[PDB]
Amino acid sequence: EACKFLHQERMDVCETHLHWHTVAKETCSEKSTNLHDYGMLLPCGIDKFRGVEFVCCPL
Repeated sequence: EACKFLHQERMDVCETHLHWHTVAKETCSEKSTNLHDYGMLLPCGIDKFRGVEFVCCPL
């Protein structure tokens, strides 16, 4: 098993770095992996974003 690169965004709300970091961490965990790195997508407003791309790696 190698690491998996994933992209998740949404079109209904903008959210903070904390929210997106939380999403990435929890998504990796749901797939039996640990988040290693991530970057937000689609900066919105003054301090928010509309998605995250991230790399989940083997436990």
